[PDB]
Amino acid sequence: VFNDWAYKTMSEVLDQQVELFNGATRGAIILRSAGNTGDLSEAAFWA
Amino acid sequence: ALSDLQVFNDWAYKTMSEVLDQQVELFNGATRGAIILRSAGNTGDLSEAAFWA
Repeated sequence: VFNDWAYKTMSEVLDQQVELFNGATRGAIILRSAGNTGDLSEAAFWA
Repeated sequence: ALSDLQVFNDWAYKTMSEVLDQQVELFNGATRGAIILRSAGNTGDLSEAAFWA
């Protein structure tokens, strides 16, 4: 029942849903925040 | 006989006017907010408010 706005809230922000991170998709898409040096970050494990 | 009497037909002004045909009670909460009825005034014939694209 919400129609009245504040100022410039009508400014379009996005049309595609992007609420697809971490618990939203049952942990399918992980959005962490950690630094890492260089253009590559590789981890080695036994075959 | 009943013809000898003077029969008076009962009457009454119930003053009970008709209103309308269709139902128009669908505003604000009635339409979950689809149709909004305010009571705001405005100037001219246009009331435009810009916003960022």
